[PDB]
Amino acid sequence: ASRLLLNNGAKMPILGLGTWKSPPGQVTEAVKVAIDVGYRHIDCAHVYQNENEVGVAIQEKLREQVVKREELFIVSKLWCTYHEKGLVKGACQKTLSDLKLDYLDLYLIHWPTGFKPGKEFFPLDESGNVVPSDTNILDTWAAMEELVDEGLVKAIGISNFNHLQVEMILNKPGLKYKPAVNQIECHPYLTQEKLIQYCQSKGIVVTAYSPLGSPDRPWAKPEDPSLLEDPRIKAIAAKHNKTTAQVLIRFPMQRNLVVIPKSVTPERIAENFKVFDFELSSQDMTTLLSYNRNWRVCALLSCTSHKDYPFHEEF
Ligand SMILES: NC(=O)c1ccc[n+]([C@@H]2O[C@H](COP(=O)([O-])OP(=O)(O)OC[C@H]3O[C@@H](n4cnc5c(N)ncnc54)[C@H](OP(=O)(O)O)[C@@H]3O)[C@@H](O)[C@H]2O)c1
Ligand SMILES: O=C(O)Cn1c(=O)n(Cc2ccc(Br)cc2F)c(=O)c2ccc(Cl)cc21
Repeated sequence: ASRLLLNNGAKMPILGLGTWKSPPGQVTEAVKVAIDVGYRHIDCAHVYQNENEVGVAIQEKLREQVVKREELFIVSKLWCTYHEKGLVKGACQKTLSDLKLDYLDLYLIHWPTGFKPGKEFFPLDESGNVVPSDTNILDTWAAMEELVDEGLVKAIGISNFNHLQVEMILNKPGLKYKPAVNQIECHPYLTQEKLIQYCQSKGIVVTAYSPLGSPDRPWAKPEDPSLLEDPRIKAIAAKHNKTTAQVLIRFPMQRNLVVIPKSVTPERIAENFKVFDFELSSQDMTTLLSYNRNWRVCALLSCTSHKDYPFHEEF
């Protein structure tokens, strides 16, 4: 297909519209044009602060007529603030409320990373770091096995999230459910060859976030790296009379992956979905993998002393 095989027998589309960065002012149009175009998969979250407006679009595309609930794939996540098994529960409730649906297709633990509950989405040190939470990897996994049992969510998994932390959850006693998917970032400057064959190896599904390198990331500086604007990628894209975003987007798909591109911009929603027409050669595939600088983009660093920090091993 256009559509990978979940452990829960279900069928996830290869391509979806990301929704991180997308103001409440741009996100209903973005989603309704993605639907008229053809994306049936979307990636939301409660942090994005836009879910409610993602929803109404879905809602009027449904009730207008273009799509059926069945044929959707909505994905969302658990904030760091309700790793509390007692609180996992409400977290899926007001998101499903937000969304205006009665179920969700795949639910994520947003981070390996527990922080202390209150209003603030990121409670800070008094000096540098996040105020963590005593909460627990596999004991939070359970609070959402519970969510499947109760009907709320058809399937379940992890965001980003290393070999260690994965390999814990399937060694958990009493293990009722398997993670479906491991949402990680990937792109040409981290290819992550080796948790290619752990994640997936042995045997869960990978969704590549930030496929374009994310150049509207709040910590937006560098001076330097620039996947959209890179000389040697530009030429791949020229060869296929396609664009670089296209080449970028095709790239995870072709490694057995799932891609969530974001844009709010109707032009490039409709454009970003235009990627089934070409196959990258064996050489672009070799090359765009030779580009691996090990270079993280989501990265956050007032959380770095926290025990469950994804990015402290190599895979
Ligand atoms: N679990 C996680 O921690 C996590 C973290 C990061 C990302 N994700 C998810 O994955 C999705 C994708 O990542 P992203 O938001 O990080 O970054 P991204 O999709 O790689 O990059 C977003 C930016 O690329 C620009 N763009 C997109 N298509 C383009 C095109 N054809 N030509 C030129 N520019 C284009 C967009 O412009 P405009 O949008 O300004 O038009 C936008 O600001 C997110 O929306 C999010 O839901 C998950
Ligand atoms: O979480 C997301 O999907 C997107 N996203 C993100 O990626 N990080 C980085 C980050 C946060 C916490 C930890 Br722990 C590690 C990290 F590196 C953010 O700070 C972030 C901030 C606000 C919102 Cl609305 C989304 C964000």
